[PDB]
Amino acid sequence: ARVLLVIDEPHTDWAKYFKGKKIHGEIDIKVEQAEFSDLNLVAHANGGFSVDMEVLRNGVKVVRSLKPDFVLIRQHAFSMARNGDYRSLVIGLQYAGIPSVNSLHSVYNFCDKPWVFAQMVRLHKKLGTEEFPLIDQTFYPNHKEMLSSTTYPVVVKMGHAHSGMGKVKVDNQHDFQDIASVVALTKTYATAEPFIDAKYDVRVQKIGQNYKAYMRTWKTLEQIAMSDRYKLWVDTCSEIFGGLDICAVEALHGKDGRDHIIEVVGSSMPLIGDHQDEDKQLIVELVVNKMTQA
Amino acid sequence: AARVLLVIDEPHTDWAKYFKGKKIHGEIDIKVEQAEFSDLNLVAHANGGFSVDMEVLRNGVKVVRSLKPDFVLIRQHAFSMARNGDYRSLVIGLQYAGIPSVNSLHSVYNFCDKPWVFAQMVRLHKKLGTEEFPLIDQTFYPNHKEMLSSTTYPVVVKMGHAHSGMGKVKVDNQHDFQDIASVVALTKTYATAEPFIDAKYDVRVQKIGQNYKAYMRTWKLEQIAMSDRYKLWVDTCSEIFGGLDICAVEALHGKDGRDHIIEVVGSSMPLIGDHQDEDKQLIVELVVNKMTQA
Amino acid sequence: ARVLLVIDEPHTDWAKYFKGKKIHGEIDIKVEQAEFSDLNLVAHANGGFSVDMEVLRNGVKVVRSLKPDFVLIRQHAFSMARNGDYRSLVIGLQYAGIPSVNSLHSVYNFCDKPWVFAQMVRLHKKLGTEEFPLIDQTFYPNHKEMLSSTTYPVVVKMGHAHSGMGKVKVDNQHDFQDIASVVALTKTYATAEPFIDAKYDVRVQKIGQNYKAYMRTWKTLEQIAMSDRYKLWVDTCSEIFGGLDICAVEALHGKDGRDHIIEVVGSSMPLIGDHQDEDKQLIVELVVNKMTQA
Amino acid sequence: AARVLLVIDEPHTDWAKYFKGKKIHGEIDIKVEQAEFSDLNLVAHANGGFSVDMEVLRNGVKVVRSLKPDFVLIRQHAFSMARNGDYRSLVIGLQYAGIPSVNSLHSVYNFCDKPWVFAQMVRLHKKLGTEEFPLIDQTFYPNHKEMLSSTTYPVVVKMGHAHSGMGKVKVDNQHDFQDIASVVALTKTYATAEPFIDAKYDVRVQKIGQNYKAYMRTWKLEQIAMSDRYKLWVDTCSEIFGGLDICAVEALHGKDGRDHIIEVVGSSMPLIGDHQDEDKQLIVELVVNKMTQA
Ligand SMILES: Nc1ncnc2c1ncn2[C@@H]1O[C@H](COP(=O)(O)OP(=O)(O)OP(=O)(O)O)[C@@H](O)[C@H]1O
Ligand SMILES: Nc1ncnc2c1ncn2[C@@H]1O[C@H](COP(=O)(O)OP(=O)(O)OP(=O)(O)O)[C@@H](O)[C@H]1O
Ligand SMILES: Nc1ncnc2c1ncn2[C@@H]1O[C@H](COP(=O)(O)OP(=O)(O)OP(=O)(O)O)[C@@H](O)[C@H]1O
Ligand SMILES: Nc1ncnc2c1ncn2[C@@H]1O[C@H](COP(=O)(O)OP(=O)(O)OP(=O)(O)O)[C@@H](O)[C@H]1O
Ligand SMILES: [Ca+2]
Ligand SMILES: [Ca+2]
Ligand SMILES: [Ca+2]
Ligand SMILES: [Ca+2]
Repeated sequence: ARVLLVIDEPHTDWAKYFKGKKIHGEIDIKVEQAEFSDLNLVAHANGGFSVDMEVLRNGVKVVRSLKPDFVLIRQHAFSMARNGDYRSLVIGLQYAGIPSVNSLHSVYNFCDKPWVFAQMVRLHKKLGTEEFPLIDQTFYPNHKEMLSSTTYPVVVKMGHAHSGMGKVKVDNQHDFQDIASVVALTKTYATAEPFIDAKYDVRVQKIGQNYKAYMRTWKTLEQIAMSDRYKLWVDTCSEIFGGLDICAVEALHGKDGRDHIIEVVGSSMPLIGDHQDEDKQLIVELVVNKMTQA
Repeated sequence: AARVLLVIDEPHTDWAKYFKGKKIHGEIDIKVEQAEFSDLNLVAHANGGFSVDMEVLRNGVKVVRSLKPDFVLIRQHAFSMARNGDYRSLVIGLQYAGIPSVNSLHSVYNFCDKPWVFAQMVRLHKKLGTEEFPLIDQTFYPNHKEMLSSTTYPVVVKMGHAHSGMGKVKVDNQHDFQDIASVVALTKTYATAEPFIDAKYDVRVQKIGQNYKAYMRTWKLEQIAMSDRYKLWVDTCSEIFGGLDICAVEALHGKDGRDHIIEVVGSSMPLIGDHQDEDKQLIVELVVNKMTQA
Repeated sequence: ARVLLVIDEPHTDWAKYFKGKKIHGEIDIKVEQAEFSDLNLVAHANGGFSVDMEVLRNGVKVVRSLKPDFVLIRQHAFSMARNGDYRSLVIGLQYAGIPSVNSLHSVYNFCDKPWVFAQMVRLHKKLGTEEFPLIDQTFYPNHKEMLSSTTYPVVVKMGHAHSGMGKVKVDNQHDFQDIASVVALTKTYATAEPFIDAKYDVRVQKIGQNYKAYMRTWKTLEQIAMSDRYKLWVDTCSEIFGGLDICAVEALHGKDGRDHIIEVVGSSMPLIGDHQDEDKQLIVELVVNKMTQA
Repeated sequence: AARVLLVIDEPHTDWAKYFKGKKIHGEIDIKVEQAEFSDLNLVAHANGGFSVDMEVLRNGVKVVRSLKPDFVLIRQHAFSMARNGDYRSLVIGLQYAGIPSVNSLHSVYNFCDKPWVFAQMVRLHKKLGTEEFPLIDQTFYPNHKEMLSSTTYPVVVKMGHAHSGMGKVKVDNQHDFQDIASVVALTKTYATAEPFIDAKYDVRVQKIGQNYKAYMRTWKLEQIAMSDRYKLWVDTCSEIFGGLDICAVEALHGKDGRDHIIEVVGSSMPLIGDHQDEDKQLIVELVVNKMTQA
């Protein structure tokens, strides 16, 4: 039986979602699940390797080792918040040669938001604003370059973090200077972009060959029909770093009728709307299909 | 043989000139070496041996001068959470070597966490009461997780340990407070929140040895007469951590007539007003007296 | 009833050890226990404050808040190992004005081993080697000063860590250089001291007015009679940073008959030998006595 | 108008002199700006605008020169875990700005974690086999907790990501391995362990564009003829991360006749031997050709 390690929080019972799924209608799939914080590993160039997972057995913490044949990463591999760095585990998994969704290569390169955004910048130069309306954004390697903004208000996004973390709205120059000094204390990079007075925002997702668009109506659901414009946004983004099996594009719709793409997320993208259960099943088949190629 | 005094301060002030002619016991001369924390390193041995190394430029080449200070005057901040502002190990090394200092190395070390210093002031307020020691209301958060709200707005949030306005922001409402806490998380350190004071002017009461002065500066200059009120503020504060030879107390004077003590500063306090020259001579006198005792 | 917060691992049931103890034979003591990693807090200058403890209730993680009237710290407040920094909690407790054993002031100043060692260096200059045989040791603020050792082998101790962590034996110059480069990666201070070929080592402890000496026979019990020589070692060390209620002195006995004091530990000192249960009871009375003064 | 080339390298080499006279399409001139990572900063905008700022000394004052490179040649390491050796955000910024480079910014970024690079070599060994690609046996540890033992001694432990011998130690036995792991914990990063090779000599096979050279250096120099064996090592490695215009493979030759590939280097590879001058001209040629394509 093939062993699948799924790195996600306990809320979703992936074992139950993969129950009965087989590779070539004959080989069974054993699902192992845990969060990055409860994992460790050792990998050898000769191919030998082990993944150690801390779990609870009869009220006591124990370590059980496994050897995944495949991995599904649903959690962020990196966050500049304390204790949120698991890049070394991603490196170890690649070192062990274990296949993954999304690919370990893409997961590693997704560990710096501005690095991913740089990929969108290139796509925007290539496609033009009409087809790919990337929001204006400025990147500062560190606080020394954060002197001013030519327009206000702007949204400052500090380092690499998720779920609203490290993000603030700045209304004037004096406050921008105060915020830049806070960036100094984070000792990392930051970006600034025009604040969009949004009527609503839109997220276009792509799991395998399945698409869905959702309208979400400052720091914040109804589904909407896919359009070829939306399809292009996510299709082109899904091509970076060798290809993203699970990804989505976030855009803000201004009260002036303009769209502004502000981010592309990877295999850790949250499932939203009234069809989350369906999305999990779609993820299962994609994983199953990917595992079949081995 | 002359007694060597190391002054840690920027070059602007020529302490050698100010100490020129000064003698210990009217016979022993004083040799003045001066450098900034960034130009220093050292090695100390439990047996008493040590060397304070000063990096200097010679014939366009980086060379090192080895000194054995008999005493040290510290005029720069020993710590800042901004990149490369950490000189705590030098303070540790100077104490390891047993070198006497102004202010004391013990107090300098304990002054490296603003809230730790504020904690002493909290104790003094509990003891003396509001009328005599009007300490501003303040809240300490070990980390961003406890920053949920503020009973009153606007507030001034001060992040970690930093100087010259760095990491200090004015928050006007609850939602903004939340966004600011999401950024505190990127600093990975503590923070405090205190009521924003609509000040009419702020006052700073300084004490150098036995010389007192008071200055009035009217959101981030006139000398005024000392009062027994002011004298009590600085006399009380000057006693913490075994005693501060040089220190000052900063208080904001609200428009409703209330005073709010917001900070106590050590030997790094900047010299201000039309008596800076006199203050420097006063420091010279204080140090020579401290040096005489050894 | 007075609330006592004991910060220690779960192995010891402090509630059971404090069961029945009363202040003035009438006031009861409610014992709360948890580790630094499961705690957080908020403190206000006006005296208001809360300590939040994460615990498990029916298999789920919950937060219950308390307001300790006193604290007993049996765990290290700082370790440079990942996620081992709880200095901000110690700062918060002092900010809230909560009494402790050992004192919060001493616990804070014990967060840098070389800073504590500097205190022993001063005691050695004062008492002399015959009475206080402090081991030779060299302090490096950073790796740039770690060039060589005049004798080998030596023991290199990196940064601030416990239970053998960060400590290695270096036999020659080339290896010393390799180790110094490792120090560069820790980006912190380090010390080097002669390697003692020890017949055995000795630890002299002092809990309140109770003393005990233990012989422990490279990186490693039988009790031994207190002597006035041993008593002097711990008595003098127990006086630093305003006084240590719980502390011990570690010394190595060379095969050449010389003793070498290498460290002084605080209220987190481990209980050893066949009288640990007794030591816990002695700790209880000291705490009870200390609490009675409030 | 001339095309601007920014060379990131130490001053020792005068790339302006080597590029002097070179022209793109025989008509367009090349302007050479040169600086070290430590002297650079930048700001990049999604709209294409950007500025690479070079700090320089003018009339004894620190001033900034703003440049807009059309291409960049990177000859220095972009990352080191030693204090202030982190220039990853500059690499991110140069890509954000869309500036073409040698080696590619993508490969430079992915080369910032030695084991991540080694993981690619692991893959190549699995594919080509030992006879053609003799990759040394190596073990990857995400952190110190998994470092428990080594099947064979002595071993060479390499900590985190650093250069010029930094963080690399030779361990001769099990107990020492444990002590070394206790220090890895202070580095708070990953480490690898590989068999110590009792080498007779080591070889480095380099590839600059289409020019190959091989050098023999006989525990931490003669040119030899290229072989199809050597050509295959560097040709294979030169293909990772989309292709390496400049790279080299380091292999240790054991006394038992076995070869052990221990490392692949990128555009920062030092120039060695009696053909350094020629190698520089070869790099000039390679860059001019890459610049011609734009
Ligand atoms: N330029 C902007 N103008 C207006 N609102 C913005 C802007 N950027 C972000 N926001 C708001 O802030 C929210 C959070 O920001 P964003 O989506 O960039 O970060 P995040 O959700 O923390 O990122 P991650 O996907 O890593 O979790 C957005 O969903 C949106 O409501
Ligand atoms: N609660 C407050 N209300 C209004 N203004 C404040 C308040 N706290 C600080 N300020 C203003 O900010 C200025 C600087 O803040 P503060 O003195 O606390 O820090 P700092 O100057 O950065 O510290 P340091 O003295 O270390 O350099 C004060 O002089 C005052 O003008
Ligand atoms: N100079 C030395 N010579 C020989 N052995 C030494 C020396 N220093 C330490 N050791 C050995 O290493 C052990 C651990 O070192 P040490 O006691 O200094 O650190 P630790 O126990 O990690 O400190 P902590 O008390 O913070 O837990 C000692 O108990 C002793 O066996
Ligand atoms: N397994 C090994 N056995 C014996 N010697 C080794 C081994 N690994 C490395 N060395 C020696 O150490 C030298 C330097 O190590 P290595 O090239 O791995 O790192 P480095 O030079 O620090 O890295 P970089 O190339 O980034 O600067 C090698 O040239 C070789 O002489
Ligand atoms: Ca988002
Ligand atoms: Ca101030
Ligand atoms: Ca010890
Ligand atoms: Ca090398």
